[PDB]
Amino acid sequence: MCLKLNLLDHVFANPFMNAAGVLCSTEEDLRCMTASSSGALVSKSCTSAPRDGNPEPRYMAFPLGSINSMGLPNLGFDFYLKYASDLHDYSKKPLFLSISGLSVEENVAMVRRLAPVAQEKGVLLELNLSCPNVPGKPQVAYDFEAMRTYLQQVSLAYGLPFGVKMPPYFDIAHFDTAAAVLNEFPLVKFVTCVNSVGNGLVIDAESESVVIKPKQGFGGLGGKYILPTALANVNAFYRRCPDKLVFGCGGVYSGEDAFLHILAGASMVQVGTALQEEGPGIFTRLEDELLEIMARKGYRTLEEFRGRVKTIE
Amino acid sequence: MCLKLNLLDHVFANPFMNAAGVLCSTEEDLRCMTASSSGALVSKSCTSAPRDGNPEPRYMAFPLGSINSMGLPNLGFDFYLKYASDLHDYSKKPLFLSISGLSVEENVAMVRRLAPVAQEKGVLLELNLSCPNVPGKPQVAYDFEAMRTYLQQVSLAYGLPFGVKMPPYFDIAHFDTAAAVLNEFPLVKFVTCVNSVGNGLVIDAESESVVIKPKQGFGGLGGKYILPTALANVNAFYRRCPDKLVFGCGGVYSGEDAFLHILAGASMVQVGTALQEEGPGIFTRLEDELLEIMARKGYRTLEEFRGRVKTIE
Ligand SMILES: Cc1cc2nc3c(=O)[nH]c(=O)nc-3n(C[C@H](O)[C@H](O)[C@H](O)COP(=O)(O)O)c2cc1C
Ligand SMILES: Cc1cc2nc3c(=O)[nH]c(=O)nc-3n(C[C@H](O)[C@H](O)[C@H](O)COP(=O)(O)O)c2cc1C
Ligand SMILES: O=C(O)c1[nH]c(=O)[nH]c(=O)c1CCc1cc2ccccc2c2ccccc12
Ligand SMILES: O=C(O)c1[nH]c(=O)[nH]c(=O)c1CCc1cc2ccccc2c2ccccc12
Repeated sequence: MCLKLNLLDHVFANPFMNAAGVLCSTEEDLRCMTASSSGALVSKSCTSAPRDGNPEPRYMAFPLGSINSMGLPNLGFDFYLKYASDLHDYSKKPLFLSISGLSVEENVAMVRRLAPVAQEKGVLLELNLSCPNVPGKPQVAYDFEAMRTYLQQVSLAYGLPFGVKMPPYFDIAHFDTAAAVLNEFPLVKFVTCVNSVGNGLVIDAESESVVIKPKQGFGGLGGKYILPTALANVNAFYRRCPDKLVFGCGGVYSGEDAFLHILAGASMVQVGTALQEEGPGIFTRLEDELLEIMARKGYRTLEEFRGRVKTIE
Repeated sequence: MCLKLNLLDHVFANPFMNAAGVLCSTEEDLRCMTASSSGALVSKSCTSAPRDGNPEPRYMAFPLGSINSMGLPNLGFDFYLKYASDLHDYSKKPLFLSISGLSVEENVAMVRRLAPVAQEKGVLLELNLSCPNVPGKPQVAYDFEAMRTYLQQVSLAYGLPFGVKMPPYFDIAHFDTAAAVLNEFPLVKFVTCVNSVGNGLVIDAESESVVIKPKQGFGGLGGKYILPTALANVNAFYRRCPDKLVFGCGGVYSGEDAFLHILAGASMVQVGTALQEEGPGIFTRLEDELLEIMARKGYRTLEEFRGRVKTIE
């Protein structure tokens, strides 16, 4: 019985990794994720320049999940590129580097410089599309013309396999259109579904107040709120992108949640809110829990059930 | 202390009602809602002709909420019109009638016939904009040009105050666009936020199967999963539509949840999943619980706190 995966020319001890943004901002964070039982790690989505992010409180968690409007606080691309090129121990596990430029040109400038490091050290790029465009326009992955532009220019500038982090969609016509856009790009080898469910609002009944300060309390939702949304997105893209991998993200707190992701089509399984709340010891628990489900069902490897969710009649 | 209120030229005993589609399809259901302690009731969204809906199982509930792909089973407009015209006891509470025609012409046809019954009896129209659209296109409320057409045509055809049932949005630019469309229509006097969160996917780990039959297991989510999404949509429209009322729907299981809807801006509070699960006795529990929170806080009226959610700094 084993959780090993071999994909994108790397080997992974198990499918678990952090979700971008959680336990991955500082060198300390990245060393901690490297020391953990996770099968891989992803660095915080970065911009060319360092960012302080939004005012606090900007993240809160609760029994059913979390809300955040962090505002992309990060140490800047030069720091993450240095961690990839000089500090990360690739004998421990593979590294993904996520970027989230504020314009197409900013993303192009970073992927041009990542390319040689990607080729020589094997760091893998995750482009965050679930992210700001021009203010007053929807985030980039909700604007399919901007998404196509971004992917064309990054493909040309990078020239190497990469993947994309996608927001959730809610309408079949959107699943169809988004998968079609992605399928125009052969260098997009994985698709991570999903980023946070956007612009939720948590209100505290005692204080009669929202719980985060930015954006009048509005922010992205993660955790138990979003598992069925996450599963739908994973499966929708799994069915529509037969030449790409899908990584699952959203609502994983247990090996059974990871099992459902994998049944939906997930290759790698990322952990955001639950990891923020529990800490990196979650990875040993998730592994043990998933292996237990596999033993009860007689499954020896992940491929025996990945994408094999049954439908009715 | 009572929770009585006046809206849209009608008096309501309390702000609670069923959500369209729950306990309101048959004459029996409508009589049971009328006999309940709810403040109002809404009939099942209807088409011109009766529909059997999708194959079963088509609804499933779980501790965190529900998933459905009912396929609009309903008795047909003629039946709900007859109920509004001849069978509903208006001395007991107000009645809303929900229409969900498959095209703009179908909706125009039903509203021209509804108009004289609305004038004579005071039945209120709720137009469901989660209805079907043209080839390769999203639901109507996710196509702002189709939305504007629908609202232009219904407004012209009906000529009386009405409301609209909206799907959730997840992007601030979308809140801005959708609110601006609605604000073009002075006859749109209430906006109900929100319909189910579209195209989620629930998977049972034991059976490795989806739990509903239609659409490969994909369906709309309600209940606890959707509360912060519903609060966000309520508050976004409350802020952007100052000359309309907002009706809140999504994730109400308790008087505390209702309190949060009202703080966000809700005038009426609709109950879907929790009503399907608990039955019409829920309405006395909700009233008691809301009155108890008001008493502890020192609030004597709903107006004292409606829309008064506090932001940080
Ligand atoms: C505090 C916080 C920061 C985040 N920052 C990023 C980010 O920088 N880049 C990104 O792709 N996703 C970011 N996310 C989204 C997560 O990667 C993930 O998609 C989301 O939280 C859903 O997974 P979960 O339900 O396990 O939380 C962030 C989430 C949280 C909670
Ligand atoms: C079984 C079922 C049938 C529904 N049918 C309709 C409908 O006919 N029209 C409509 O506007 N919304 C309909 N809905 C959506 C609800 O009115 C409501 O917007 C949604 O369930 C979210 O509220 P909740 O969290 O209380 O369930 C239906 C929901 C369920 C669960
Ligand atoms: O940093 C975040 O807020 C964030 N949180 C998530 O849940 N997922 C994400 O992908 C991100 C980053 C995307 C992003 C999200 C933002 C949300 C609210 C306000 C600002 C931003 C922002 C600003 C600059 C660059 C990126 C962002
Ligand atoms: O009847 C529903 O499935 C339904 N469920 C909800 O959660 N909200 C709704 O608004 C509806 C009705 C909207 C709707 C929803 C549908 C979902 C799957 C397949 C068909 C329909 C459909 C067909 C004709 C007219 C309306 C529909």
